[PDB]
Amino acid sequence: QSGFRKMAFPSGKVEGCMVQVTCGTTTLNGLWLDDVVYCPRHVICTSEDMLNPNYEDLLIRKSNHNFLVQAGNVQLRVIGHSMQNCVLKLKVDTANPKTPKYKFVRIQPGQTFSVLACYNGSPSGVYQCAMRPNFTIKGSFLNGSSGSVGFNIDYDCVSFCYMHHMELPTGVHAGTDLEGNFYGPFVDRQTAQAAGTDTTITVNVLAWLYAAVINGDRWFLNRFTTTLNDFNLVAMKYNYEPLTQDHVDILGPLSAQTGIAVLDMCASLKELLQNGMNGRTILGSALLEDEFTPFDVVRQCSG
Amino acid sequence: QSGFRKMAFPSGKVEGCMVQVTCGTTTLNGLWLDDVVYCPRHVICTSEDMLNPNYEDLLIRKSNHNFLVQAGNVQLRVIGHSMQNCVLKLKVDTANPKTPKYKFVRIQPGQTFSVLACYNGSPSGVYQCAMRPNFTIKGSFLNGSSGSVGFNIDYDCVSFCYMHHMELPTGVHAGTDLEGNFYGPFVDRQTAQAAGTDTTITVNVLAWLYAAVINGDRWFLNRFTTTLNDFNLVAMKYNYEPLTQDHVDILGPLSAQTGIAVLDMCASLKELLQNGMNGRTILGSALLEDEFTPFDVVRQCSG
Ligand SMILES: *C(=N)[C@H](C[C@@H]1CCNC1=O)NC(=O)[C@@H]1[C@@H]2[C@H](CN1C(=O)[C@@H](NC(=O)C(F)(F)F)C(C)(C)C)C2(C)C
Ligand SMILES: *C(=N)[C@H](C[C@@H]1CCNC1=O)NC(=O)[C@@H]1[C@@H]2[C@H](CN1C(=O)[C@@H](NC(=O)C(F)(F)F)C(C)(C)C)C2(C)C
Repeated sequence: QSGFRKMAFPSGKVEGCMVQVTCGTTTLNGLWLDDVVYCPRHVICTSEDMLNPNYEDLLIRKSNHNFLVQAGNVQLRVIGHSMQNCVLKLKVDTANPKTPKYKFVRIQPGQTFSVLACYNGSPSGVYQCAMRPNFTIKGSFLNGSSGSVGFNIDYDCVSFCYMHHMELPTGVHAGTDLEGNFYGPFVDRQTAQAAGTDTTITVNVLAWLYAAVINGDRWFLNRFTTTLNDFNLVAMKYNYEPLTQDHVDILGPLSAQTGIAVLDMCASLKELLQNGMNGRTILGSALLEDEFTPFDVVRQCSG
Repeated sequence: QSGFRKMAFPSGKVEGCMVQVTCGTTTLNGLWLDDVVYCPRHVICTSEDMLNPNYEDLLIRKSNHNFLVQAGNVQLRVIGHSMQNCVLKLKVDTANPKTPKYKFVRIQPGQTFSVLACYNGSPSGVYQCAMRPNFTIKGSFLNGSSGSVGFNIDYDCVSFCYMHHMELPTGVHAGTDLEGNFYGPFVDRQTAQAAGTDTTITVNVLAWLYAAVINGDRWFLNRFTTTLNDFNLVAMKYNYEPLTQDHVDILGPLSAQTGIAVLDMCASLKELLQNGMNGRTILGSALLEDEFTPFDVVRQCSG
């Protein structure tokens, strides 16, 4: 409302990195940077292996010739392979001439990133996601989507933070950083696993209330202030993450761009949690939105 | 197969086309396809020209060298110019080597597309939009955003459908097709203009209810049916667009897939409007979503 919506990074730099990886009858997406392809290690599994894989043993059994990597029409010859945690690394005969400036970063719950959904190494769609407090993401992922990556771009530098591995029974998604470390208490085995009970990202809700004010949505503002302690007692009651002093400092700018003190805005949110929204919406939403970071609000508004 | 998200097309093919166009102190974006840069003609207005510009009189006073066109840090030499409706076409000395397979299409209200928001010829972010029934879009556009484009990329062809020109007093946006013809009764003049009252895109709400069913949710169905006439008589009391026999025909495939007759889903929507969601959500929304088309739903849930 008044010009504020979920925005993904332009995906071009990542599009030029997606490849298809095939091991026997198992196909998924790979990330091609320089002369290495990164993909989920579960590509080395047949359907039955996935039910209870011995990744050490399945990798000893494989050779370079067991991996087919396709970049558009061109087969890349695999000349080496290794595992790092839950990602397979395939050394190829050819460095990606579209490799962007990049790094691998591991993000914290509450942080947002752009997902390039891919199938058969072909980019399909882009959308914004937040790492939930329970380490899941609310993605849109079908069969063959594994190896799709999540990223942020700063100037010309792509920061890769997510590689897609699996779908939990609630329909939410679990994955790794690009070093193959899982976000959350999940394993790359087709076995009964479940998302923990989710919590709301308090600092992101406050950020979005700041976005509402900057966009002229002020009905929820009030004369009242509060303390972290009273507010955190409300937060806890309503399955909201504790608000930390560090969260307040991060919101500092917006507290000035709007001249409303975080603990002043905390009074609005407490009131909204206690008394609800009263038929009114905020930036077009009837729900309190927690998938915009303070950075995201500034990026989109002040940017 | 439970996750559903507003998903944009991967933007790489359009990113390679975005340039900066400057005339005097006025800078905005251009679309560089082969040896032509397409941009809003209002780049040739000064501060003084905004209320009642005569574009024919402003343009005839310009030389090729008055147009500064920048592709990254490379200056493109303008060797020609013409005006077509509200678009300027700048002939440059260099065909864009990144030109994708493209066409120009004029869309109807209800149609969706991806927007690549740009500033100074630099892509900023990508989001999904729909042409509203009142010929506006609910975009997120700031100063310098004019000449940002809307597109689809069904089947490796980029279809350019929108070029951004202006913001209306309610915060909605107005622009042209790539032939420079405005969507709606708008003019590229800082004259008192206002969006017509807007309506909800009924065929799209129904598509998204079909999406909810495909992804395993049916709580909102009921034992009733409706005539098309009775559906429209109720829906228009909630500011919904009339549903046409064309709309019913368009929903046929989604009807067939789910086993829910179009007019039975219509009966469900009539009850949804009457009752609200009673604390429930549909694909994570507390509101009825109208910016997914029947075609978008088949894209994301299947192909
Ligand atoms: C990668 N190509 C897919 C992506 C999945 C498929 C549908 N939606 C997605 O996001 N990854 C998998 O199929 C992984 C893979 C085996 C099983 N699996 C799952 O995602 C399964 N989920 C789980 O087993 C659970 F619940 F533990 F998360 C499935 C039931 C097929 C959705 C491996 C190795 C974990
Ligand atoms: C292109 N760079 C901008 C994009 C605008 C700026 C703010 N948000 C946007 O979408 N285009 C313009 O500034 C156009 C341009 C003169 C004025 N204008 C407007 O968008 C203005 N609005 C209108 O005149 C109105 F209400 F009629 F739509 C403005 C008040 C600056 C928002 C011209 C030639 C229309």
